[PDB]
Amino acid sequence: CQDVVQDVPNVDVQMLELYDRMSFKDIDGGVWKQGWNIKYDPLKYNAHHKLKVFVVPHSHNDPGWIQTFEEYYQHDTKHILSNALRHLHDNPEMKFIWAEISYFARFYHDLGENKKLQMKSIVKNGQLEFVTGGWVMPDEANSHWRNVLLQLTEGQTWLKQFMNVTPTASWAIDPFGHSPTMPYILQKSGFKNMLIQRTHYSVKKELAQQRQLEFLWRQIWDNKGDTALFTHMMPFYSYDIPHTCGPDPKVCCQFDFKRMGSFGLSCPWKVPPRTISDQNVAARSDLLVDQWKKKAELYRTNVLLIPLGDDFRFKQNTEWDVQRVNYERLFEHINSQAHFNVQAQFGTLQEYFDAVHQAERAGQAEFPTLSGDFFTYADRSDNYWSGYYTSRPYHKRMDRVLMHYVRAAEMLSAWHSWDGMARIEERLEQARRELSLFQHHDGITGTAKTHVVVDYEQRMQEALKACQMVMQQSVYRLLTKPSIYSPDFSFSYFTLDDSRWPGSGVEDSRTTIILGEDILPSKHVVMHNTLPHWREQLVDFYVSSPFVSVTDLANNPVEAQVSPVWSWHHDTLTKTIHPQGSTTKYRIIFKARVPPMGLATYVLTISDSKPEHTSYASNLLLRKNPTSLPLGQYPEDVKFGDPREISLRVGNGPTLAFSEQGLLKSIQLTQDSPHVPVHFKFLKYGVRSHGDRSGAYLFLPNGPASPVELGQPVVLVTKGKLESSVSVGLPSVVHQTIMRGGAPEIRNLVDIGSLDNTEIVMRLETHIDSGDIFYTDLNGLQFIKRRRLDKLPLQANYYPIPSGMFIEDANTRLTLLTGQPLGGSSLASGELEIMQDRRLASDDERGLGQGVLDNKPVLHIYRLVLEKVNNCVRPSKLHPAGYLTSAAHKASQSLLDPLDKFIFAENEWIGAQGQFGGDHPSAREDLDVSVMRRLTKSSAKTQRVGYVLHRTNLMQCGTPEEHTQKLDVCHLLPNVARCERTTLTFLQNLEHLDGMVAPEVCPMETAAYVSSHSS
Ligand SMILES: CN1C(=O)[C@H](O)[C@H](O)[C@H]1CN[C@@H](CO)c1ccccc1
Ligand SMILES: *[C@@H]1O[C@H](CO)[C@@H](O)[C@H](O)[C@H]1NC(C)=O
Ligand SMILES: [Zn+2]
Repeated sequence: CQDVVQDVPNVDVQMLELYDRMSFKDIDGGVWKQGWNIKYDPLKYNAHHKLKVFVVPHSHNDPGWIQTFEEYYQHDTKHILSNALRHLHDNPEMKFIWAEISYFARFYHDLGENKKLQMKSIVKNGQLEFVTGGWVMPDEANSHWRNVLLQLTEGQTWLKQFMNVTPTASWAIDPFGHSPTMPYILQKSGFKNMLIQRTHYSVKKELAQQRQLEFLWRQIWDNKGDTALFTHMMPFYSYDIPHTCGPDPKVCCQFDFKRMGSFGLSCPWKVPPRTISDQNVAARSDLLVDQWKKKAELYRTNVLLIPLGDDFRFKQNTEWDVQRVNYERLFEHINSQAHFNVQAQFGTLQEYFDAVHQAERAGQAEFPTLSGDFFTYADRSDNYWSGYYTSRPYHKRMDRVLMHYVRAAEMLSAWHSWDGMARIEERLEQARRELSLFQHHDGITGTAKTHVVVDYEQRMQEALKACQMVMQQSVYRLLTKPSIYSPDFSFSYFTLDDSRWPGSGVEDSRTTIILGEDILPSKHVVMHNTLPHWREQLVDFYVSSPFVSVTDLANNPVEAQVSPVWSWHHDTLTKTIHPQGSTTKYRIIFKARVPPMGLATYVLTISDSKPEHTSYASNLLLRKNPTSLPLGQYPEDVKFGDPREISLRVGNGPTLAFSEQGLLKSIQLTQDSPHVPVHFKFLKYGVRSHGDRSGAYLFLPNGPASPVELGQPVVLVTKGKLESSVSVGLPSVVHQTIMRGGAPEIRNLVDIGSLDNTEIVMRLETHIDSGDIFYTDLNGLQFIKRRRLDKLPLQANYYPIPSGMFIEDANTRLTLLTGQPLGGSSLASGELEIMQDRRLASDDERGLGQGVLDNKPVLHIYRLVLEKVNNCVRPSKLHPAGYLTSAAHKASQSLLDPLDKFIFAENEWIGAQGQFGGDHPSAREDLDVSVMRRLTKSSAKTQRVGYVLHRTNLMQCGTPEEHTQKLDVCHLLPNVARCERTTLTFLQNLEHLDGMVAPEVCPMETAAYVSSHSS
């Protein structure tokens, strides 16, 4: 195993180092506005060294943006694909690349057999080539790596089955900035090349000057370079035709033959395209070849990529003709005029890469090595695209919830083979596809129109319901005596209970367990643990009486706590935000202990009075002018008092102090230790009143944030033996700090209401001497060092926070883990901040054509981990990575993959069993079974089950935590007959494994295995 901590990789370009050195000056470079006037030696090219030019027709098809997926499919994409089929069939030298398999699958399944066969033939023959082959072309900022893999696998599995192809070149022309998580997954999915486009205009200029636009992109910790993937960065402002032929868009636009008038298009540079004729072809070729030769100067080989396309291009028959015929006339002239020393043709992306590497092998170029990322993107001036790290935060959080329900549903149902009548494969396919669709760079990014956002939400809601149906059928099967098991596949044996989604105060949707002497004495509940290690975790249920006690299925008493059910209401009468307590339902909380990848059953039982093993929380309402708060049968009266500082400690964990406004002020780790200043504060950013306006994409604040005026907010303190909390009703935010004996959990119920042109930020203020350094994660996969740069505007120092961020000095670290991707930064030493929501009246001129005024209440969740790190083995000051501790990693897992909770629906569960998976290996804490997926239907003689295994890297801080069992996924199911290592998409076998044993993976590695079973 490579050491990912102690060896700083030696690379030609390291992006944090490059950032430190660059000036980022935005000067007018001429026709290439963000570059310089390119010059070339006309004599570079000659009879023995020609420029080989590949013109690659393409059509960027967004799976939802201004229209829904289906509206675009009906109005544009079905015609593009239909006419591609006809035009490529009829013109054998014409070529076309296709990226978005969600659309291609929608189209293909509507084709007659005659046309399916024509389509297979133009793919087989190389005229139509798929690039990447994902369901979509995903966002790279907000997306979790698990879901990037999911959507890649969904599209590539479809391509292998129906088109018999697996792309090895990736095409990512539109995500707003780019992440090294992409080459990481792609290189472990068989890819050999990838292309990116949207990177900061200063980076394009800098890399172009050094001919470093093509590079071997390796991970920031990778000393050897085995993760490296060849990458092509496009050099110019856009992937459209004006910005892809060469440096001067006034010239390139004359070669977009759709822009002549009848198509309702024109050239902003005021010179139209002209049809190519025998009389003008020489002149036109001399303009175009000059553009090509200038572009060629920015790259190292004599092979040149010229994309030819734009959004939803190549629709009309007349458009296919006008592009193809004019380019054929140019190629014929250019290729026949020796003085140009060019050979130009239509080509595919793979053709371009193959020729580049032929040039490399011929010794004509060596490519530089690069590590780091390409955030935060700016396309011009100070227009940094950090706004979309937060836009539509409700769906950003929904993404993480569905991420987990997909994994759990696929896992739970993988243990058995299911009859076709069970509709298990059917429901899982719908769930995977709706989640995969939302990875699109207008989905999770929150940059689609209101009605399109609604479509994605409805689609995800259907996916959640599909997951629940699969999960609960699976649980009933796994925990019922087999000779009693009698499934109705439409029936709800269990309902899922989820405490954090949509969340209290977002949707009243949790069911109460209704118990009573005259109705039902007891109720079975079941917890599922998707992680491959034993887990204890507090779980809570709503119940109809405070007098409930908990047992396991051996009837052992389990300690429980009952609290009230509290909801916060904006009282239009008193103009206050204050809590109301239920008089009919209560919360019961207890510790569930669940096997690795397993299930555990508990029983809740009512009695007429306080049970022995159930305690009751006290509740203290702090506000001047209190009124009574009756709580039904709840046995402890609520106490009242004026606002005041408070301190709490659960178990033997940290002691937290709060301000009289209910916000954290300090954490004391142990009985002896200092009360370390850790202050939560809410602030607001506004919008500029002159110049460019913030919108869905751009963050353009009118200065540093200003404190939210809090007034005298109402504070609720609930204190229990198992769980305590402080909750406060702030303007736009009900802010809750929850304590269960370790790192606190923070929940924010965020309702920005009608505050237009406002972004609400949550900031932490500490005395950690972090300087200008902070750490943020990429796609939930790795933590990258950031350096705050005062030479850049505030918005440029915002980065994606897809799952976590931290600051540290020599002794102390604070980590904030998230349950949803949001934007954030560290704008001064000792600070962390993370945006909660943003409501923007204006459009930001990127094509969306609206502000963001469709906000809705969202429950954001966090864990907050303050730790001593002076004893940890940390990377050197020059290493570009950072690593979590054990506690912070577990805290992240608690947010993203909690225990699932199931309530038995019927009155009696005959044949119920107490546990499943007690004999599953409890793997080392840095290892996860990220994916468990049965890959065969029940008719297959040889069953196959796929696993994706991910090992993270946790700091060594002198806490052994030792003795664990080896996890061999190939023996999780009986009668194993074969075990293979595969690509992460399961589509290619890489290694046949001795003794049918899957080896565990190295830190920061991810592997896939498929076990085969003869049963
Ligand atoms: C920023 N964008 C998005 O959010 C979409 O994904 C779209 O493809 C892309 C914009 N494409 C450009 C054209 O190349 C465009 C710009 C304005 C209006 C229409 C399209
Ligand atoms: C699938 O593709 C491979 C590529 O080499 C080929 O050998 C095989 O015959 C193809 N299967 C078909 C044509 O169905
Ligand atoms: Zn796009």
